[PDB]
Amino acid sequence: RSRRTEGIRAAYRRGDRGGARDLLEEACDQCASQLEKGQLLSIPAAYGDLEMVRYLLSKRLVELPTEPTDDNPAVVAAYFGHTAVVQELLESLPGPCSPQRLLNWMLALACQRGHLGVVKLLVLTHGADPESYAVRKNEFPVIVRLPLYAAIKSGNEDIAIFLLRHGAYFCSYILLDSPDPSKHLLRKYFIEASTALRVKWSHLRLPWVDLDWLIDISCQITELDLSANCLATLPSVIPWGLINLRKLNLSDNHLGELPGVQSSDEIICSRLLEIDISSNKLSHLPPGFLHLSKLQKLTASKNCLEKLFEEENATNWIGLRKLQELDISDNKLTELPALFLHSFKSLNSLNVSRNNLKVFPDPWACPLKCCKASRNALECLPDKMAVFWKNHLKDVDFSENALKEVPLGLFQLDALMFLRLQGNQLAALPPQEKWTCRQLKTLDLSRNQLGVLEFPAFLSESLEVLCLNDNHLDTVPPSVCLLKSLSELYLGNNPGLRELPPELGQLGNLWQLDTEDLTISNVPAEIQKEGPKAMLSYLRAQLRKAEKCKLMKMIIVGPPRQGKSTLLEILQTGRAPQVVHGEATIRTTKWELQRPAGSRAKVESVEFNVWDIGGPASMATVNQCFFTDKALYVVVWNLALGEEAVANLQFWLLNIEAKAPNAVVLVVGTHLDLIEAKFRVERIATLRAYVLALCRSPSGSRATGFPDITFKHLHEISCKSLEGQEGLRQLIFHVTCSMKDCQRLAGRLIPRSYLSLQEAVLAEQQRRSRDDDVQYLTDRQLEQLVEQTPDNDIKDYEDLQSAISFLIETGTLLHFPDTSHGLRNLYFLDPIWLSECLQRIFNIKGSRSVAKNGVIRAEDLRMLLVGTGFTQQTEEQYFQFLAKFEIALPVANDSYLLPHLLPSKPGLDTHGMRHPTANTIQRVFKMSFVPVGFWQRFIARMLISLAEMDLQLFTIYSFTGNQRNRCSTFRVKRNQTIYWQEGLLVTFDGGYLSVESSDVNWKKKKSGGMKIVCQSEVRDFSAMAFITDHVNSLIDQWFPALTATESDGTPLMEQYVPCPVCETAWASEDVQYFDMEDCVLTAIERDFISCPRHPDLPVPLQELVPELFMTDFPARLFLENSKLEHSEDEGSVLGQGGSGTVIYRARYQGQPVAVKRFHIKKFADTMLRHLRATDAMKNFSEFRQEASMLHALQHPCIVALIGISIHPLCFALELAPLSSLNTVLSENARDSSFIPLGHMLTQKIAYQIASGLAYLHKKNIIFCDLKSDNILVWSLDVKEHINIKLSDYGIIVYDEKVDMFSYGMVLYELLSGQRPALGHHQLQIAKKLSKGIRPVLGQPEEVQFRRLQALMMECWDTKPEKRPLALSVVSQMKDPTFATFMYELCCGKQTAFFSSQGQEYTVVFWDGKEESRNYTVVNTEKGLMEVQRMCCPGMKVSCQLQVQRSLWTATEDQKIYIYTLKGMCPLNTPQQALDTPAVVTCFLAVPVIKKNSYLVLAGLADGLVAVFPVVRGTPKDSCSYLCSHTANRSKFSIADEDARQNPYPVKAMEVVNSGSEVWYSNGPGLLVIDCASLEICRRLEPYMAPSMVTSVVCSSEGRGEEVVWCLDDKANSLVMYHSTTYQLCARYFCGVPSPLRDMFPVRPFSQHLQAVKILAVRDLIWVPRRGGDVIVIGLEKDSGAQRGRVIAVLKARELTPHGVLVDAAVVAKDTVVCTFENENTEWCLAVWRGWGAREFDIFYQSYEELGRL
Ligand SMILES: Nc1nc2c(ncn2[C@@H]2O[C@H](COP(=O)(O)OP(=O)(O)O)[C@@H](O)[C@H]2O)c(=O)[nH]1
Repeated sequence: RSRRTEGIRAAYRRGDRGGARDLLEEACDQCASQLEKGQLLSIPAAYGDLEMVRYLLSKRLVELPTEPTDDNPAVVAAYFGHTAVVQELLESLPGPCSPQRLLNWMLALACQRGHLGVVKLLVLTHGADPESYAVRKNEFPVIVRLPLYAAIKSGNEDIAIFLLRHGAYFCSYILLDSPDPSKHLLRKYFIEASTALRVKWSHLRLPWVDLDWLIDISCQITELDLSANCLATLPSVIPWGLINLRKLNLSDNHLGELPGVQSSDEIICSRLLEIDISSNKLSHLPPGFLHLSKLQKLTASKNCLEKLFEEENATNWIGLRKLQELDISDNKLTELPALFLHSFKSLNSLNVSRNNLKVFPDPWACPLKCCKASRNALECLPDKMAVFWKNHLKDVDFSENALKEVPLGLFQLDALMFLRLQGNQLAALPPQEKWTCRQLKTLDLSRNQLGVLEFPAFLSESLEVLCLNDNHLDTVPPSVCLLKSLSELYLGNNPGLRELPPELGQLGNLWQLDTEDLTISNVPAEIQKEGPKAMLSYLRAQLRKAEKCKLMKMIIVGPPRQGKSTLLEILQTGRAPQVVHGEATIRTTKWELQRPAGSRAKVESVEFNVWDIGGPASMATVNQCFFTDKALYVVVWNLALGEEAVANLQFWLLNIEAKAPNAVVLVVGTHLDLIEAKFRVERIATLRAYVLALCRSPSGSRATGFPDITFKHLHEISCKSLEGQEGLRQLIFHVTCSMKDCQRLAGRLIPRSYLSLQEAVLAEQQRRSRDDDVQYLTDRQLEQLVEQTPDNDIKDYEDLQSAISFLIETGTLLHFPDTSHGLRNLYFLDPIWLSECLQRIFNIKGSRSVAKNGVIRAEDLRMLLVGTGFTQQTEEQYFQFLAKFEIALPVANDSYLLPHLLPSKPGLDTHGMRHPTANTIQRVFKMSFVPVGFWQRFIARMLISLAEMDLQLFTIYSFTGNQRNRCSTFRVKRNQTIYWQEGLLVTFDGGYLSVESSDVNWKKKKSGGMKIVCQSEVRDFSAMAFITDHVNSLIDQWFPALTATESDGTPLMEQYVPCPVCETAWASEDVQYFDMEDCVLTAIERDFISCPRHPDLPVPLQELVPELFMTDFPARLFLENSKLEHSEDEGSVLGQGGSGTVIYRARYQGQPVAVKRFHIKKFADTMLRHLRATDAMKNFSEFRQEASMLHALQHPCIVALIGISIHPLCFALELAPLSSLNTVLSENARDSSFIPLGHMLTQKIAYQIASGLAYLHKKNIIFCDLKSDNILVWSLDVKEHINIKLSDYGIIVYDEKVDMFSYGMVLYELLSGQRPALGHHQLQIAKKLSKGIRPVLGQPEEVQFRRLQALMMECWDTKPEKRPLALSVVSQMKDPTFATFMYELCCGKQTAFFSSQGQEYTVVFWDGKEESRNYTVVNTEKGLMEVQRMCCPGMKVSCQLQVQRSLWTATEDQKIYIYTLKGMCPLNTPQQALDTPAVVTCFLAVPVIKKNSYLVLAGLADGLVAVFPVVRGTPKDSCSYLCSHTANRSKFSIADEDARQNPYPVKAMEVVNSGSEVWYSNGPGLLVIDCASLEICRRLEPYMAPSMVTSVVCSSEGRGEEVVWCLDDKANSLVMYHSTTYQLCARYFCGVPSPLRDMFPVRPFSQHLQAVKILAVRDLIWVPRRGGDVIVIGLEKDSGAQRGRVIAVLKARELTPHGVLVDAAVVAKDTVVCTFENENTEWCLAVWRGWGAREFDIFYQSYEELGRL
């Protein structure tokens, strides 16, 4: 029986796979049992036969037992590493019950074997546990069966570390049994090197650690993160025995205690900055922390602490002075000793929350920014809060404490802006009159027995949230209504609050109300159900004394000559008609209706302002404008014309629906007396239903696009017998009262000011009627009427906007809201005036001497229009009006085109212009009816567009997704045009287009329409797109009725294309046509479409509807779909466009690309087919517009287009490797303060954005959506040319100023690193920004980038006039001065100034005398006067020198006082004092490496040089006095009668040749001293008397050369010597008025130009001047010779107010400072970034190279 198995094994050993297959299948046929089948399955797994495994499991259905035995195929496959077999076997198991037992077995066995791939697949895909035991039933666990232990024991490092990193954890067994490789892995892979190796061993669950594991790297850092484990003790060395630790994370473990140090001298780690010992069992902090003078953060949170420290109240604790943050929350602290909190001085945040604290610690002076003391048992608060923390403490929370009252100081905090006192036993507040907390943004007083509550007035302009819910509040505190800036109020959970006072309606920005458990008597329950917004609106209505307005607007509509005026007459009078009605196009009147008996209406009667609109058919198109939403419409028709009349009604009905979607429409039949009575029941009931059939769906619902007419809205009436007049007016009243906005419209509450404005406007209309004026009310005049209104509550415009809405709804005002160029600034007062003026201008029957083919000269038109105003003062308005209605359009500036004056078809040469060519495309529009004036408007608009395009070839554009459209796709020079009333032929180079009304008769549907034909010899068919956009826009604007179907679904307009194949076959007949819908829908997918007459000869779409295929574009722009790896997966979505498109992450030709794709379909059915076709047409049009726009953009900062494709409809753009600027900026801004991306890089980003905006605006392209989201970052490397590009996708009136505003916003987000967080609701943000609120960025002192801050603040100025243009911004950023000056700091009156090496006293000033002598210390990095006029009595000083820890101070009493830095501020007691033969003028310190000492050379007022040896900052008394005169008489032998022996003061001192020598000044000459022998060795003569060397400077070059620069005080010239050869190499006259690109050779207002000092800044030399202009110079190599040149000229003009430069100095490796003095001896410090050759070079390279693209 078993022999079969052996055979199969033989079949595999011999390689006979086929024999194995057959034998195995036969054995399976015999082996029915599950056990036998599993035994068989073990065989191909043993071989590793993936194929036979698949056959066996797929066909024979062999089960895989989960038993982890030797016979298990999965165990065998894992044993031999056949990973594919492993996954196949595991996949075969059904259900979700993954065999974690078997998986763990395979894991452990593979780990023993080393088949790492099986392990990787087991854990990462199947989740085998790395920490379990692989132990069979009736088997005992051991450690060798644990995965990680065996992995390490096997010696395979890769598998072991993989397990450790992906779930496996250490244990005592690993650490004890195999310590060596364990320590190896720990010391090897978890090292973040930087020595400073930040070793992270957390989350490994180390039971213990040992110094032996990392003491070998205790030189700087052993390890930092030791958290997430069960440590119960630490080595004695951590942290104290480890010198350069900075931040330890010892939290999250069993460290109930810590080791310590016996004394501070044992703390080798004096520079630790952060300690986290949280989530531990600490009862007390170790005392050792109190010795860390450098510690910055300490978070001993989430502990069982009972005391902050042990009671060592005798030790002079020195540490924790600079501790800025202390988190001791989640503890059992009852007392916080005032001792150590007082000891802390830099403390900014005390998180003592969640403790047993009953007495808040005593207050002390320290810069607290927050105090989270919540969840304690505090009884009272400190009373010095407004004394110590007056201007520092911002966030405060003493909520849920044992408080009964608070001191005034709490509410006198000026910096306080978040206060949370909820959950306490507060009964009353301090009086508001003594409050000075003007920055309160949130104040929660909930859960308190307090109820009178009163607030300060200023709180109305600062508060944003207030929460008074759940208090002793039976009445709303009246002061609450005063908080206009409030946004969120909680008044709920107040059962005794039985009213909501009306004054709360004044709360302008309030939108959220907690109305829980409140009964509001004064508000209807319906309003309460509607919600808080309804409540506030109703309360505001109550406040403004709103009246019930019973006036409504109704319009009578219908075909002409149907007795509209008759119907109105019987409705008004209720009698037989009497009036003979005239020719007026419009009549206006008034009518009141009493409520019929039995009425349930809310009013006694209703009032109606009535417009009866009629007139000649020519004005019908314009009359449709008078229709408005929220009005009654009565459509009247003659019953006698029956079906015929009913048909026409659909037209009218659509017109009402297109303009008044919420209109109540009645349909009434007249001439009831003309129908035989006996048949009326049959005749009416039919016709009634018949008209319903013309407006109702087959299901009975409303036909889409039609008004909601129902059975109850129909009525019949007579005029002679007046049958049903009572019924008709009853119906009118019932629907009127039934109509609703929300409440019913009739009698709705209207604010009193609105009604007063209505009466004022009516009075103005009547005045103009009496004065024969023109019914044109401008915004100014409407505002004036508003101002003259008594009881006027309109303060902001939005109130007037709501008022205007009310007036237009009521029928007082007529408005046409077009915002183009201030066109909206008009309102109309009388329909009669408007209609009469329009009719008069229409009726200009100008002869051929007047209208020159439709255009009348401007002066002639002005004269012709005299009769209805048309004075010059109002002229513009009329044209602004007339252009809107398209009655007269500007033509150049020469004439005006009047569309109704187009000539008939002239007998011109249409044949010659026509091209009998094969590049023919034809389209045909079929129209059920032709709207009146359609053709004139269409032809006029298209002619205007052609003229505009002709002008453009020598301005309303857009960018990104928008509803703004422009036919940029048609850029064609126009050669010649023939145009007439019903068509036009327009010819251009290479072809033409033609439109003409045609007798369209497809399928015997003889109706209106047009034929359009396009020819272009180059296959450029943008003309057809032009025609289609004009058609779509015109129909949408002026004739919306045509974008609709009949009630049965028959479309009113269709568009066909004639088949070219059928025409060719014929070339009469109804040539077989394709419906445009199926054309476009098939063009989505296919390339060929089958004609019904030629089912076996499909025709290409490309020669049928080429506009869809972009056949006009260049060939190179097309993509190849086979080369496009497109992915529609959810993870491949890069973003979303503004048009519903999607930006996918794809690859083209292997390069990553962003494909913008259009998704057209939105789920046989004709209606769905039409909807899909329309959507496809829209998406194609937007595709074409976007493609044409993007194709014309070529700039280094605009996302370029790669190519396009049709199947699917999508195109490709270059992809951003680093995503958006928002991404990188957000992730870098978290851990910094300002300029997160760096100085140079941030300047680069700003310049790139400015260049992109300038380029876009130059092309008349407007962005409108400039955000960090749309900016795409490619490289943060400053050396690359391009770093960012502006994209058209993210991840009302617009102009360049809006883009510049958004640019200022982007600049703010760049500098701050935070978004302009004015809120999370956009409406509130917009309201704040419009009203002058802006987000806060720090002062220049902390930004350090002044000039761009100036630009950024200038960008969002409330007035667009002051907002700069993009070009000027680019020009500003061109100059290096834009991004070299950082800021300025004004120090006021002073007496002396001293620089430093940058170690301590970065800058210091001195003032006063004797008792008043004081000093000011300025730190440039923070821009703060860290010491402010600290007293230091004594005699004033001429020079100083600070080195090591000692400051030498040369007083004018010929004495040098040596102080130590260890005295901190009061350096009044000198450590040494040394006499001098004369007052020292200057100092120099030169170290000696061979001696570990320093030499302080003191340059005297006589020219002699004193040598003070110094050892570790300790001066020695063994001075020497090198005599200049001795050196002269000995060597230089200058005659005594020379001026050179005048005892010149020593001005200049510098080290030369790496401190080998010292060079100093002596009159015109220089003297060089040996540093080894101290003998004066050399003299040099750069200048001649009366000159003198004011300074000497030496620095290293990029070539390794060392050279010395020296400046003359008088000649104002700079000379350059070489250090070792001692020859003058260069002479440069510096007093150049305009030193632009000055160049001078180098050998191998008159006071403004005076140089003051020479500064060595990196590899460049900075020469500042009195005039504030500083020149930076370097040198370059040309053909071996050298040449010194100006690299840049800098001058911060904003330093002019601070007078003249008194001096300058280099104060840091990257910073330069200068001091400007005014006439009052008040100084200002102006600081420039310390750029070297590299920084200037890269800045210039960036600007120039971008300029060269
Ligand atoms: N017999 C009869 N004639 C009517 C009825 N309604 C209107 N008319 C006629 O309609 C004419 C007035 O139409 P008209 O006011 O010019 O309509 P308009 O073009 O909208 O102004 C009158 O001469 C009436 O004879 C009706 O119910 N019965």
